[PDB]
Amino acid sequence: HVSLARGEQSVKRIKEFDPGKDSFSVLLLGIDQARSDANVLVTFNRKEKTAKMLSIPRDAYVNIPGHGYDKFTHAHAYGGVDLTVKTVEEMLDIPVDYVVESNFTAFEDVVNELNGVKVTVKSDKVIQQIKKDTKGKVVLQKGTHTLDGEEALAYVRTRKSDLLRGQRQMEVLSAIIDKSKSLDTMGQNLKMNLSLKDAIGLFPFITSLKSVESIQLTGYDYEPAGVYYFKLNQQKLQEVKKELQNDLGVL
Ligand SMILES: [Cl-]
Repeated sequence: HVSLARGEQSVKRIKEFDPGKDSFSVLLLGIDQARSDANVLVTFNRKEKTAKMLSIPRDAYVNIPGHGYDKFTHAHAYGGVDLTVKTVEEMLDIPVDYVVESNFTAFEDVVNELNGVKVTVKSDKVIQQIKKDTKGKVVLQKGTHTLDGEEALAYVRTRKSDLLRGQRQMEVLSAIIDKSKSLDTMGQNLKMNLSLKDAIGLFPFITSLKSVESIQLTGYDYEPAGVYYFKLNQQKLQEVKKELQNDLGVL
């Protein structure tokens, strides 16, 4: 039961947060000192019953408070969950109400604890890269199949120096929600700033959204000195912030 050192509620919030029944956000972090490979923010509009997913690029060039501009991924390295939460709140200028961190092991247990997740594979390029990544232990086929954790894991790690990987992560995560609604878990290696009891209460809601939507931060390669960063498009960032603050109903 993690507790951000930032207190009872996000410092980004002006009014008092209802535990509770009003709009909120969740940061998912997957690791695998150390760096986060999965970086997905979800905002949940209560009144609308809608959700918005955003993957923060591993290499996004952002200010890490107390550390200067750097790759987004290093935040969790320099300061763990709390530093990363700060970085996201500073960068997106929204409250991050909940965070859940996990290694990809816990991830794999979840998937076939659910008896696999539905995923429609479409690309031979992808089938091949996984084939090679895994030295043939994992071999996907085209079309709609139910993957087990090993297969889902491999799908979610595959990577050509940027992200589309984030797109695969959001794809499987929404698949997990879907597969979960047709029935702790646990629920074991998840570290959250949430109690399981509280978590359980959010499930009904999370599990009956009227729609899910992905958003995307666009940008460009910035390689000052053979060090790779993804420079964010500032106009797109501002738009995204404005859309996020709305869902949350802040500002
Ligand atoms: Cl695919």
